[PDB]
Order: sequence, then structure tokens, then C-alpha cells
Amino acid sequence: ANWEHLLSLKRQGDTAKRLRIEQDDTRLGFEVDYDAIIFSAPFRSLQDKTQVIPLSKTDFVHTRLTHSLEVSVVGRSLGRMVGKKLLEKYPHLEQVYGYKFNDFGAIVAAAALAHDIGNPPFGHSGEKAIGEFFKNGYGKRYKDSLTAKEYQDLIKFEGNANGFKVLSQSKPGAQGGLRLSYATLGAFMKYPKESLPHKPSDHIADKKYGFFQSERALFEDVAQELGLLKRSTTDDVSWSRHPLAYLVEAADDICYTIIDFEDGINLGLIPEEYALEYMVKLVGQTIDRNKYNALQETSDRVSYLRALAIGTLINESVDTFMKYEEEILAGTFDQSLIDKSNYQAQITDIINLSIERIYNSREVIEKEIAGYEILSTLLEARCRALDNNDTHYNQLIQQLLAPKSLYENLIQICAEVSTMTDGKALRNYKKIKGL
Amino acid sequence: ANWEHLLSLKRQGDTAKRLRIEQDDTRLGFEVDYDAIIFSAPFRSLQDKTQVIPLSKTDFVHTRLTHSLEVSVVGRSLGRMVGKKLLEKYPHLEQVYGYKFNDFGAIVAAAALAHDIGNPPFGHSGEKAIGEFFKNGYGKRYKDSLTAKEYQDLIKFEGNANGFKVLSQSKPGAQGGLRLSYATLGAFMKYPKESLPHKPSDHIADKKYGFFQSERALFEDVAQELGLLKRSTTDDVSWSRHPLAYLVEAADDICYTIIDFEDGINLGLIPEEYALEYMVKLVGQTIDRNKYNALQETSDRVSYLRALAIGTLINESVDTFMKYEEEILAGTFDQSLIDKSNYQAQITDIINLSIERIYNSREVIEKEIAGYEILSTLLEARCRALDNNDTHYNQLIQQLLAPKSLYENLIQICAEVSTMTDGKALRNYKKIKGL
Amino acid sequence: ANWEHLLSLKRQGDTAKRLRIEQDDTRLGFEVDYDAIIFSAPFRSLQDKTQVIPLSKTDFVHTRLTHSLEVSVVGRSLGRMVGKKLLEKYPHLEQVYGYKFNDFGAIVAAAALAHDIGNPPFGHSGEKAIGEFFKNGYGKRYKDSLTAKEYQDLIKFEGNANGFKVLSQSKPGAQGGLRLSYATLGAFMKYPKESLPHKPSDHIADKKYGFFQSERALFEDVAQELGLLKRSTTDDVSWSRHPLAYLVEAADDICYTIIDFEDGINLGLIPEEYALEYMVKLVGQTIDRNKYNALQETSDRVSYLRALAIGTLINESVDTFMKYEEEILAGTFDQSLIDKSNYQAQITDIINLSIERIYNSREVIEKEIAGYEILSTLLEARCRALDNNDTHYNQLIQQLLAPKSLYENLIQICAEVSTMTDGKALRNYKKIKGL
Repeated sequence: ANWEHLLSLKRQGDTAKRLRIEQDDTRLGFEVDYDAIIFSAPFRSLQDKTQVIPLSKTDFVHTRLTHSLEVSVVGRSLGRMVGKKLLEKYPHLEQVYGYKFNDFGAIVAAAALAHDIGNPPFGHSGEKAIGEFFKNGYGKRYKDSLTAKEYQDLIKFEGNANGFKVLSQSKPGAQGGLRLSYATLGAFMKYPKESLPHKPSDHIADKKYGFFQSERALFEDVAQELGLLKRSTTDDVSWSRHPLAYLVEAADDICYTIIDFEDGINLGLIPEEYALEYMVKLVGQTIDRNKYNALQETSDRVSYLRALAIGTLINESVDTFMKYEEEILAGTFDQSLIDKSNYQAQITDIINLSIERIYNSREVIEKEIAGYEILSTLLEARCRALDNNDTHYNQLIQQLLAPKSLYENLIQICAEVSTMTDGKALRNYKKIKGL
Repeated sequence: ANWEHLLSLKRQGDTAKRLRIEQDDTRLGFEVDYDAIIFSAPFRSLQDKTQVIPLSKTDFVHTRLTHSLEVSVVGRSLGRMVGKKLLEKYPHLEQVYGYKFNDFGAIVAAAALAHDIGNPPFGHSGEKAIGEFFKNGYGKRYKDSLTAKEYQDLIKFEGNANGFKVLSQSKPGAQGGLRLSYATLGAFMKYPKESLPHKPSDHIADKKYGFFQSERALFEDVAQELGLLKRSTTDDVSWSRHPLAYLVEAADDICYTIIDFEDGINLGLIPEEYALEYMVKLVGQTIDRNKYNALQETSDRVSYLRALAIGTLINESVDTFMKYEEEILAGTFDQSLIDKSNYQAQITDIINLSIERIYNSREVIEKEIAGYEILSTLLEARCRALDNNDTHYNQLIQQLLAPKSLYENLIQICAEVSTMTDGKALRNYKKIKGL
Repeated sequence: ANWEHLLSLKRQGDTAKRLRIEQDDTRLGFEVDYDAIIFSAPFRSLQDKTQVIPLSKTDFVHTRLTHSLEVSVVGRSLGRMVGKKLLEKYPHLEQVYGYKFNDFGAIVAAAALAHDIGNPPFGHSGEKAIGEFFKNGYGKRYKDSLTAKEYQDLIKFEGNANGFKVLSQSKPGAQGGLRLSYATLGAFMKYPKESLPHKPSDHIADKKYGFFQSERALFEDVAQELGLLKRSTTDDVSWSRHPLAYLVEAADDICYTIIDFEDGINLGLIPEEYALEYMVKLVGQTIDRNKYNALQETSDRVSYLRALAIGTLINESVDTFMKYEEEILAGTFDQSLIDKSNYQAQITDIINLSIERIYNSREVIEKEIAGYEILSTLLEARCRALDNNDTHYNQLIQQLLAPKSLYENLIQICAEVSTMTDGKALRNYKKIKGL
């Protein structure tokens, strides 16, 4: 591929090319993208969306908005640092085409900021509850009216794909959604494939899929404009990742690992006695141990460790990207940047500690179990209303929850149930069940 | 038809005639009816029964008892003014028979006071939830054990017909229920027909039905004594309305229109800026503009407009009655009194604004949806216990909720679930669901 | 039967005999049993387990722990008093084998202390909900995969048998459970039979059953060591009760009769006047009338009557036991000790009043109805997770509720659901239901 094409400023529906050298640097398309997301209704709704991790009465624990905000700050740093090195490697990108190192920071930051925008509540358990509804619940009745891939979109409903829908969905008065730059949509697409075939290889980009059938035509346009390399020549389409999607992924990987740990310690789910032991290798060269011992509050000690460890992993991930830059550009890199880390054993240890103390904790399990009932109830009410829209009750349901082809109706129901705020979903659920 | 027979003082089971001229003026049968309703357990229970309209923590919103009381006051005025004009047009009713203008006010007031006594909770949505239970829910299993009209009583369960049952149902030690005058029972019956045929015409009197199969024999006796005109000779019975039922209907129509509007403004669902605009034509000939401007509080200004509009519509309704009095006596008036109003456009505008801002409001929809679940759960508990009364659990349900033919059992279950107070229904529902 | 064998100090797994004369007086096996129950997790859990009797905002009402404690105190007196008379009638028990009167008090106290340890919540209605689950609910699907007696253990699930399971269940690191002395396990077994045949006679010992199929081999060991007399002629096994089981029963009967009455008066469910009227014959010979009239508080007057009445019935039960000692030893006593009471008319009056004012009270019926839903919901969740342990949801359920053969799994599910504390059961129920 070519970096000039990968850094496309095209917005959906454009009729003429947007050259970087002609951009107003105070209205740079990539930076406009970031601000568009910040002010968007879907991003703002993350304020009222918790993570599956429990709340604390005494200490800070991230909601989904502040988690996404911090991921985007890590992403900006990754993009800035790699962008500087790319412009040194390929100086024509700056001298001829006018690209600057902050462009790469803005692309990665915007795609990272919006990564969780489409995820249902209750973490991956919420995805599994939606999928189960269509695999074995009421929604199984729709199988024979859908293509294999349309049905797969439902039984393996994917928040990454719903995020792509949220960013690009046309509505009356708003064609093309947020109309983000194609470079940003490219960096967003960690899994550039459809729902089938399912996990066709052990390649990182094949672990999930990244767009629904409803968004296939758009990503085809995005992939064409960017020049992404093909990974399939059948009607089951798939492409090699945009190089910057590796940085978006690394930002998420760094933040899932270290910031979950930080939250677990502040909640007390992870004993503070383990804080230094698990972070020593990651921070040992830079930690000022005398300073660490002088900090009097648990949360200040763990924030210092988190800052040091994120710094270490950012610097390393930049160097790993540049080492494998040609292979990434050629589509032959089959792993994540963090997979190559010299700290991979320590990262796995932290992740396993978080699985054991946070995600397997009673408070998380209880919430996932409750979430199954909440999501299954909302989906069933919407789907019965779709199937019998004439009855008095189902008209009330439509008025309460949602005031096209079968597939497009079903994927919209999933999309809308997934993006309801915590409070709205809970209130509507309680009314349907009379509580 | 003859007004001498329409004004019957007969009570259920009477052995001898009751002549108006022989009545004690301090114990007039029609006034005794008003007081019997006031002190009755069903009317007292309206204290603990809310309308579908939401509660407010700052302003007055009507419960069902206050609504019924104000309807009865408007009704008394309609009856008084019409009674005076009817006694001028038929002076023998006063000379030979001894009827006085207050008699007509008493009949209309008592019938109007009792109009909502049999309605289930949650408004018309509550009626629909009970019907759905027998149409498509657990109660569907009874269809093949019931006649067409018995089943129709259930799938189209009607609060008007339940009100007639509540007023007249014999119980051990209370033969004939409240034993109201037959004239009052006639004025109560807005839909003098059985559940089938369903809407045989577009006449307002055919829109619903007014008695269940369980009360058909009772209303036949009332219809015979009053000399109501038979409107159909098939096994399907129906009669032309008692003339005073047009005034009972008018009392409800005027209050439903204007007082919902008043509550909507005080709730903030309807902006105050709409209050004068929608009521100027109805009040302009009688309003004291100096008084209106001096009033500094919204609820006082709205209450003033409400009083003037109601007075306007009462006066117009009386004139409309008297214009079509002979048509009403002949059974050939196919319309409501308010349908002939010169302010029909303004009334329709007020009704539509109330639908848009009150009845389609989120708080009303939520409550109606919850009411479906509450009523369906209580009905299913009672019917499962009816079908299998020998189990330990169903014996507990019987002790908790209810400490004859299949049809008579099912209609009683509906009547009882419909008349439980809000708090008792909710408490029993929560216990059944373990909440 | 021989008292030397009936007073066995054997613990499960023992390879050598335990001679009473060799026991350390500060570590007597029978007294060790009492202390082992007190400190056991199942007994401690009765702290957080209420009776079906409603709680009071003004007066004392017993939780299950305090009820079991007071039953054990009454049992200790019964055992001590009968022990002294037994050692007079069989002096070789002391002189040759070294038994002392307090040994009999310790046996009866320990067995009585543990009588309610296995009962499910919600009283006998809780037992009926569990049985109904397997007779007609989801659990009916297991009938054809179980023997007749295995299925009867479920459809007639019995708290007495679950108590035996709780006391003796082997787990890794705790073989034989609490490892109680066999004399104590004999005194505990009021119904020495398996689930089938059901009520083979009207003998009190045949009213219920005392051990599940999972514990049949253990009680067979216990019966052999104690030398209990075989009572059943068929392949369904059954033994005559250990004589001390009659005293454990009498402690329960006396406390349930008088202390329930006491609680009902202090709750206000039973009018205060009924206290002296129903207890005057039980207390007349021993009551200090000036002490009683000087007492100014209801709870103190009633507590005085309770102490006097329990005193009377303890003394009488001891005399009844000794009067029929030889018939009990030979297995020919067909009644309970209290059945032979001279105060049986007063006991029956008190029980019937408690049934009418307490157990048939609205507050109890409400709680039993809710308990059906709670227990049925928990049983269905555990059984569906047993049937499909592979699904993501069922693996969450397994982590939340339970972090071998089909029968062994089902009886363990019943045992665990029955032994959950009130708050733990309610919390898990609410999460499964989304609240």
C-alpha cells in the first residue's frame, strides 16, 4: 500500500478529492473528526454507561466515557510518536503531500476515542446475551428469513461492528452519521472482515469481525479509497488492516491491561500488596522508589505506577511498529504490537490477576447475570412488537422504545438496545416487567 | 317513550309502586341514591385509585375520586337546568305526578358520580390488558367453554359494564347491590346493549356495550320498567338510551375535555402559554379580563378559565338537549350532545393537545405498560387457582386474593381484579412475584 | 434394646471402641457434640434465618437461631431429669459403664439444638415448594431417571432428612461432617425410615421420613451400633426410634406450642387476654399470683406464664417417659410423649389459636407465596445449569450459586438451596431476575 492513499481525508459522499496540502490547518479533517466524536450524542451517552466493573463508594473507578477518553490520550501519543518517525522514513509525505506528525496523532486519537461507542452494556457478557437471543431464544425464528451472514451478524453480535454502524449511520437530516475521514474509519477497523467465515485463521485480525452486512457497502468504499490489500477473493470479503489500526489496538491493549489493574486496586478487589510485585518489571528502570514510598494514598501510588507502566509500553509499542512497518504495510504482520512486547509475560500475569480478582468477582458475575435478563427482555419486547405491530400493547412498546427489510429492522433493534444508557435500559426494563 | 315511566323510583325487588307525589321530600329516592354511592365501599375505594395521568409534587392532579366528584357536580347542573325546562314543556309531570327540577339534578348527579366506579386501573389500557389476557393469554383456554357473548364480555372487558355490575350485584345480605332507583340506573346506561354484535352501527350508543351477560336479566327489568324503546328484536338485545343518559355522557365529556387540560397545564405537560389560546373562544363572552390579568398564579388563571369554559359548555349542552328532546324521546338521536356543539373545533383542539402532551407522554406510556404486567399477573394467579384449587400454592392464592358456573367465576375474577385499590393490587402482585 | 449400645460414643470412621469410662471428663464426646454444633457454619447461619412468623417493630419475635437455642435448653432439662431416673432404674449404666445423668442431657440438648439446621426457608411451605418443583415443575423431567425412593426424596423433600445430611455430609477435609456421636445421631432421628413407603401407619414415627437415599448407608451404620430394633418387614428399611428421640421431640413440641403462643401475643396477632385463659390450667399449681399481678408489662406477664407452662410440661413429659420406658425400649410405643399429656385439651386449644391467628395470618400467607417464587426460581436456575453446563450463562450461574450421579447432584442442589441464608437467597434471586 501507499501512505498517501492510507491518509485519505475523504468523507462519505464526497465528489471531489481532498488534498492534504489544501487543508486549513485550523480545520484539519482529522482533528475535526475528534471534536465531532466528543460532541456526538453516542459519545456523550458514555457518561451514563458503566463498565461491568463495580462502582466504589470511596475511590475513583472509570465509567466508559473516562475509559475511552484515556484510551484516546494514549492513542494520540502513539500516533504522534509513530507519525514523527514515519515522516522521517518517508519525507515526501511531508515535503510533497503536506502531512504533519500531529495528523497521525489525530487519526489514532479519534479512532481510539470511539472504540467503545457501539458496545452493549455488561461487557462481553452483553454481546453474548444478544447473540444467544437469536441463536436459541425468541430470535431463532428469524433464521430461515435471513442469509447466513445476516444471521451470523445477530448470533455473534459484535460491538466493534456496532461501533462502525454508530459512527456512519444515516438518519433523516444526517446522511453518513459523523462523516469521519476515511483514514479514521480505516484506523478504527481492527477486524476488516464480515461475520463469515468465522475465525478463519489464528491471525489477530480474524479473531472477530468489524462490520455488519448493513455496513458492507460503506466499508467497501472505505477500503477502495485507502487501497487496503485484499485478504480474500471470494464473496466473503476481508482486507489487511490499515497500519494505524495497530496503534488503535495497542492503545486499547495498554489501557485494558494497566487501567483495569488500577481500578481493581482502588476498588480493593486486587490487594494493594500485589501492586508493586506485578508492575516492577514494567516500571523498574524508571520508578523513583523513594517517591513511591512518600506518597501517602493508595490511589496516588497506583496512579504513579500506571503512569510509568503506560509510558514504558507506549515507547515500546512505537519501536515495535517501526521494526515491522514494512510487513504491516505489506499485510504480512499477523500479530498485535503488544504480542511482541518484551513484557508479554508480565502483561499476561496482570491480565490473569484481573480476570481472577475482577472479572470473576461476585459483583461482576451478579451484574452479568442480571444483564442477561435485562437485554433478553428488551430484545424480546422489541421483536414481538416488530412481528405483531397492530396490537395495543405493541404500539405502546414502539412508542416507549422506538418512536425496511427484516434484516435491517433486526440489526437496528440490536443497535438501539446496545446503545441505550444504563438508566434508560433499566427504567424501560422495569416498566415492561412491572417493577 | 313517556317521562312518567322514565322517572321510575322502583328499586330492585320492590313489591308495590312508588309514587313521586307520595315521597318524603327529606328522603327522595333520587337523592338517597347519591348518598348511597358516596358511602359505598366501591366509591370510597376511588380515594386510593389514581388516574393514568402522572402525579405532580408541586401541583394538584386529580385522583379518580376527585374526578368523579367534579363530574357529578357538573352533572347536577345539567340535570337541574334541563329539569326546569322539561317541567315547563310538560307541566303535568309537576302538577299531577309531583316531579320537581331537583329530581333531574339528582338522577344525573348520582349516575355521573358512579360512572368510573367499575373501571379497572390504568385507564382504557387496563381494559385492554384484561381483554388481551382472554384473547391471547392464559385465559384463551376458556374460549371453547363459553358462549360467543360470554367470551366477548372477557376479550372486550368493559368498565361501563363492570360499573353496572358493581352497582347492582346481589350478595348475601345485600340483594340488589346499592339498590339505586331505576331512573338512575337508566341514566347510568350509556350503551344499552350486550357485548355482541360488536359496533353494529356508528351511533355513539353502539360504540361499546353496557352490561355483561351476568347482568342482562337485571337490565331487562330496568328497561321494561322505564319503557325504554326496543332497538332490536333478535336474541341480541339493545334499547334506545334513557334521555338523561345524554346528560350523564355530557357531564363526562365536558370534564374529560376541560379538566384534563387543566391538570396538564398544572403538571407542566402542556405549556401555560397554550392555556388562553385554546380557551379564548369558550370563555370570551363571560370572562372578566381585569380579574384574569390581576391573578398572579398560573393555577388560579387556569382554574378561572376552566370554570368559565365548563359553564359555557353546560349552558350550550342544555339547549342542545332541549332542541332534540323529542328526537331523544323517540330514540332517533344518533349523536352525542357535545357532538353538536358550536365549539366542536375548540374541543377537538383541546382533546388532541391532551393526547399529544398527556396520554402520549412518556410517564403515561410507562405506567400503561407496567399495568399490563400487573393485571395479567393477577388474572393468571386467580385463574390458575380456579382451574386447580386443590394445590397448596393455589389454596394460598385463594386465601390471599379471595378469602357458580365457569362464566360467572371468570366475570367475578375480572370484576374483583378491576376494583382492587392501587396499593392492594400492587402489594399482592409483588408478593406473587416475590418482590 | 440395650442402653449400653444406645449410648454409643462412636464417631463416623472409628476403628476402635470408645469406652465411656475412658472419656476425659472435660472432653466428653456428648458435650463435644453440643459445642461442635454451636460453632458450626450451618448453626451459625441460623442467625440470618427468620421463621415464617412476621417480625415486630415493638416486641421480641424469635429468629431460627434463638428458637433452636431455647429448644436445646428445654431438651437439656428433659435429658438431665430422665437421665437421673434412668441411672436409678439401671444402676449398672453408672457403676459398670460410667455414664452420668448429664450425659443424657448433653445428648438430648445437642440433637435438639440441631433439629432445624436443615430446614429450608419459609417453614413447611418452603418444603412444599421444593417438592412441587420436582412433582409438577421443571424437575418433573428427572422422574424416569431416578428410583422410586430417589424421586420421593425430591417430591416430598424433608427438612429433617436434610438436617441429617447437613450434620454428616462428607467433604474434602471433613469426612463424616460434624462427626457427631452415634447416640446423638440416634436421638436426632425422629423418623427412622426412608422416603418410601409414605405414611405406612399412623404412628408419629411414620408421619415423615428422616434420611435421604444419599444417607441411607450412614444411618444403617448408626442403627447397627445403637442396636435399634428393625420395624419394617419389607425391603423398605425402618427402625424403632432411639428412646432419647422421644425427648428431643417433646422439647420441640413444648417450645413450638408455648413459645409460638408467646410470640403471637407479643406480636399482637393473639389478643393479650387469651394468655391467662389458655394457660391457667398449665400454671395454676405453680403460679405466684401476687408476683403476676405486680408485673406491669405484658411481655413480662406472658414470659412468666411461658416459663411456668414449660416447667409443667417438662416435668410431666419426664414422668410419661419413665411410665412408658419399657414400651419405648421395645419399640411398641405408638405415640408422642405430649400426646399422653393431661393438658392435651389446652395444648390443642393453644395450637389451634396459633394456627388461626399466626399461621393463617395475611403476613404469613404473603411470605409463603413469595417464598414459592424465590425457591422455584433458584431451583430452576441450578437445574438448567446442571442440564446444560456448557453455556456462558449457565457457567455464570454455576459460579454464582455453586463455586457424581444425577440423584446426588439433585439432592445436593436441594440441600444447598434449603440452607442458603435469607439474605443470600434473596440477593441471588434478585440478580437472576434482573433487580
